[PDB]
Amino acid sequence: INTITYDAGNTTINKYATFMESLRNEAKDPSLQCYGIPMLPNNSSTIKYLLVKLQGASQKTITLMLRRNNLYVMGYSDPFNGNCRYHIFNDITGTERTNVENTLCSSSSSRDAKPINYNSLYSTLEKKAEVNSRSQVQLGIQILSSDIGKISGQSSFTDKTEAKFLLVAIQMVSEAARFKYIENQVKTNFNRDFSPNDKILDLEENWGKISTAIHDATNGALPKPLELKNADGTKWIVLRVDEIKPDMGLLNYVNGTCQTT
Ligand SMILES: *[C@@H]1O[C@H](CO)[C@@H](O)[C@H](O)[C@H]1NC(C)=O
Repeated sequence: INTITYDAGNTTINKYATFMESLRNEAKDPSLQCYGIPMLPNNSSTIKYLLVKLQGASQKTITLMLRRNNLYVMGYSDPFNGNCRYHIFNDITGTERTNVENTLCSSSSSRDAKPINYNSLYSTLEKKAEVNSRSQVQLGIQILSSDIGKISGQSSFTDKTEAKFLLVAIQMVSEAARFKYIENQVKTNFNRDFSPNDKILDLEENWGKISTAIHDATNGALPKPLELKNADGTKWIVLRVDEIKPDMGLLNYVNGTCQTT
């Protein structure tokens, strides 16, 4: 397993761009692409996971563990009282839950559990964060850095604080890797807090559908119109791969053959 590192507390646009490229390159199957967009591996690859080590306020760190097959965050660890403190979502099942603990903490000599007492669905995180929608949760570099400090090394924090941290980190790491559009929103707003627009949220919700549509396209034509949203919330109807391609960073794994270029 490899670790991609990113210091959100002392950074620049160009450093975040490099981080995104590194994350995409570690996540993707080296051999799979459709229409020149790299695709994630199936769930039976030899290297199943990846670590993303984030640094933030007061140089405190959190490590995210991501599944390569779909880039979902499985849990995170923080240095706490000399221990690898591992936090896993409450629906991560049996032996994979064992694997997440062992993967997060392998080089560490001591560990302690602090479970995430909920699952990773956006609806769940929004409920825990006490917001109507993650549209209401500002994103940004400084926010990410500060949120890291509210969790890492802290003996106590509320589920709300955690869920807001997770909304920010999941979108700025996994969703940004999946979507160049979302990466570009971060970079455009690099020096400020921003409210994610309707296109960010819509892309996040439709990644699977988009990945299927692109994979199953013949000579660039999507089998059915894809109903998405523009940045200002208006309806965006996509008919061909080239219309959506510039927004894509990674495709979800989809079995079968596709036009690779
Ligand atoms: C960021 O890091 C650079 C290089 O180590 C350092 O010179 C600078 O003071 C840091 N920025 C701040 C204000 O933390």
